[PDB]
Amino acid sequence: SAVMNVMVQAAMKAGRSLVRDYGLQVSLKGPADYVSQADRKAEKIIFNELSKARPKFGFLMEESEEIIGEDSQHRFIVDPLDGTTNFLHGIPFFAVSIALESQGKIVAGVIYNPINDELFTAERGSGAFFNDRRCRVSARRRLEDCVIATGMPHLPGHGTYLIELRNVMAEVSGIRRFGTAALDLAYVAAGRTDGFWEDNLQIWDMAAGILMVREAGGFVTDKEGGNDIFRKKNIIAGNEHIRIKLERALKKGI
Amino acid sequence: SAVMNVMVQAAMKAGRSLVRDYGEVQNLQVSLKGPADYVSQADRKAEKIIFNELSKARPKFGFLMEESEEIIGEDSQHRFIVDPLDGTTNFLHGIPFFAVSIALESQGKIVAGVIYNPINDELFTAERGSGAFFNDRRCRVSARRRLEDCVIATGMPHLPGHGTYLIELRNVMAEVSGIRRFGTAALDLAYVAAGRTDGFWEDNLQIWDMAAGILMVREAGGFVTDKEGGNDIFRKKNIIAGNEHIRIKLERALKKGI
Ligand SMILES: [Mg+2]
Ligand SMILES: [Mg+2]
Ligand SMILES: [Mg+2]
Repeated sequence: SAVMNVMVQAAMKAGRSLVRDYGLQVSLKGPADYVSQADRKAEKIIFNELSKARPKFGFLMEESEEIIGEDSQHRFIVDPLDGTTNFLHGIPFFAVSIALESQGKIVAGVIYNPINDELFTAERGSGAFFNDRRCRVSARRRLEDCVIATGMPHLPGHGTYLIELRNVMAEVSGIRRFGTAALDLAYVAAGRTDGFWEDNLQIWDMAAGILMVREAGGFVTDKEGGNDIFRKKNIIAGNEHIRIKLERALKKGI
Repeated sequence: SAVMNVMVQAAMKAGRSLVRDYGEVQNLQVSLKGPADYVSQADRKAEKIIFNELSKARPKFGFLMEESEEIIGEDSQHRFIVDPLDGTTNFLHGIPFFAVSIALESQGKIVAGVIYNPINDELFTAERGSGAFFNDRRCRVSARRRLEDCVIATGMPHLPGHGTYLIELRNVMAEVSGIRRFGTAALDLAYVAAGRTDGFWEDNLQIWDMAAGILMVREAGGFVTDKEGGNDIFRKKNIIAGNEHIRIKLERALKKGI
């Protein structure tokens, strides 16, 4: 669609800015929670580019106050830099994430890793794509064959998290913690990891990636197996078999 | 030096092979060496390329290579130590964090190291006494002095020692701005050497996983110990790496409650 094209172009322009900045006025928004000039410039670019094409739409953006659109039915949801801490450390693993929400549903999503030039896209009913080729969740059925990605609390819920990690670690070929959220969901949708779980995530961390995984033939629930992801701010994602096995592993001993 | 030049060229040629194979993973024969411990045709071809290049250059040197039997050199005092693919599980899953690692051991000491991530074209090199380099520019460990500012990389057991690991992780997780688990060993050490992470710890690593990386971190102004703070790394098969401040605070955090 035209709107997907506009989203893709905004993400890639912001991504090129991030790549220039990668090769900065940092501040703390909260404990271990960073924002830099790179995030701010990416978000300006995305706001300006999307505005030129769909001036009627609303904007929910990580780094600035929400903008209400003239068209009450549509808003872009923007993470201008998923993996800020990675970026600031020179860890070449981070992404731009843009979703479109129409009448309370996520209908388009773009996640772009500009370091590796990896473009993940999905529209409601279109399937997931990686660099213009269809992609799907992995077909693994046993946890012992799987690599599972995770997000960790650092510097609330550490004890519960460590129970979950214990249960999953005992059963899988690998755990990964890359430091992103959107890109981790894209990696599940593209079959690069077999599943993902995390808590304390914002709407912009997850919106594009939830759609991606679902369009890729996978399943996404909150940590309780329900569909209250944005309110609960937690997630389990994977193919039908792995998602349920993860949900079971996560609850053992809780 | 001549020998670093040869090592770099071997690593980069292997790296080119790996990038080629990375585009066609499903056509690679893959076997288990142990629970969750994979080797593929890509590892073996990388190793072939490295052996073919290095042995041409130094035919009397020994080779200690992950995927094949050790070759005792006719020169008893020198051997290459090779991990032809650091991050095999990542590689097989299409995850872009993996590296080739080559070190040179002379008279029991590691004297040169190359770690190359061919996806991102990241070349880390060091020779004993001469400092660490990242893509032809000097690099160095980070300047961070407090855990709360740090990102610490870790390696896990998966599919012995899980409980002890979870104590260590609990202790570090409570103190830092971030934990990372990338799925490599050599490349993690290179990231500490270049100041991209602030520290690293892991157990059950082999000589080829760490030889080049230990030199890298030391030449980058950092410090590397076993988990008890000594220098028995290859025997104990464990490691803590970081700048002087962070490595000691990690060692203390790892022992709390044990
Ligand atoms: Mg962000
Ligand atoms: Mg956030
Ligand atoms: Mg290997």
